[PDB]
Amino acid sequence: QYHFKELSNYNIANSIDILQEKEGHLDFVIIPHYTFLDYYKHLSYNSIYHKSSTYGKCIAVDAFIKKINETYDKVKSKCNDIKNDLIATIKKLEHPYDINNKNDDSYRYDISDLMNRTFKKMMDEYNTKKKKLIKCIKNHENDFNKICMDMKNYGTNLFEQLSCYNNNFCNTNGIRYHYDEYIHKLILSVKSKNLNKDLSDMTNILQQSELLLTNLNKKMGSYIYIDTIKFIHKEMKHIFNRIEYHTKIINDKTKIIQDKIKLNIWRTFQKDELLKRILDMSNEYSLFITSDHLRQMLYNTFYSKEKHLNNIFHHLIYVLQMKFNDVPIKME
Ligand SMILES: *[C@@H]1O[C@H](CO)[C@@H](O)[C@H](O)[C@H]1NC(C)=O
Repeated sequence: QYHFKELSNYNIANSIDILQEKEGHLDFVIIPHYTFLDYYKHLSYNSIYHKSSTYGKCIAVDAFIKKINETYDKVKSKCNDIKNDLIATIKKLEHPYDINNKNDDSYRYDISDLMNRTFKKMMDEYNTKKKKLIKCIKNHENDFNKICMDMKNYGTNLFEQLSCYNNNFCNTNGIRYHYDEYIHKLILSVKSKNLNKDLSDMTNILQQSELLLTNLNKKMGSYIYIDTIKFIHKEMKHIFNRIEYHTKIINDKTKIIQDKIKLNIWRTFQKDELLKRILDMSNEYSLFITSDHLRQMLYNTFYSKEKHLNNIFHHLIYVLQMKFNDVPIKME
C-alpha cells in the first residue's frame, strides 16, 4: 500500500538527455531510469543500515548494484554502431573544412534558418541518423525495464525485512547513518558551487555569441560556417535549457533534503511512519543525484561546444571587423 516509485507512464523519447563532454564523444541518459535505479539503490542501503546487525550486507548490495550497472550499460551499448554513425555526421556539420592553418586566409565560397545547400544535405542525414538512435533506444525499452524491475525487486525485498525492537517507536539510525555517509558529501559539494552564476555566465555567452552571429549572417549569410554556428548555437541553447531545468531541481532539493533530514534524525516513529519517510527521502535523494550528475555533464558539453564556437569566430575575425554594408566574396 506504500508509495513505491513506479516506471513512468510517459513517452520515453521525451525524457532522454544527450551528452558530448568532449569531441568525438556522445552519450545518452534515460532520465526516469537513472532516477528509478538511484531510488532503489538508496532504499537498499536504508534497509540494511536500520539494524546495527545488518551493516555487513553492504558488500552484497555493492556487488548487486555494480552488476545492474554493467547489465544496463550492456543494453545501451547495442546502439553503439548507430551512435558512432551519428558522431561521424556531427563531425561533418561542425568541421566542414580545417580552420587551423593561421597562414591561410582562404575564403571557401566554393562550398556549395539555414541557407547553405551542402550543409542542408548533411543536416537531413543528421535528422535521420538522430531519429534512428532514438528508435534503437526505444526498441531496447523492455530490456531496460527488465533490469529496472530486478533493481526494484531487490530493494523492495530488503525493505520488507526491515524490523524494529518496538513498532511503536522505531529508530532512525539508518536514515542518519546513510545520509552522513552517502548524501552529506554531495550536499556540501553543491553548496560550495554557485549554480546561479554558472547560468548567468552561460546566458551571456549565448546572447553575446548571438550578436556575433547576427553580424556574420548580414555580411556572409550563405557561408558554410554560418550554418555551422547556427547549428552549434541551437545545440548550446537546448543544452542551457536543460542545465537551467536541472539547476532548479538541485537548488530546491538541497534546501528540502537539509530540512527533511532535521525532521527525521535522533527521534522515533511508529513503523508505518518510519517506512513512508524512508520512501520519501529516497525520492528526494534520487531526484537530487540525477540532476547534479546531468548538470555536471551538460555543463561540460556546453563548454566543449563553446570552445569550438569561439575558434570559428576567431577564424572569421576579418569579416567580424569589416565595415557595415562592406561584404566579403559574394557567392552563388
Ligand atoms: C554505477 O555507475 C558507474 C558505471 O560506470 C560507476 O562509476 C558507479 O560507481 C556505479 N555505482 C556503483 C555503486 O557501483
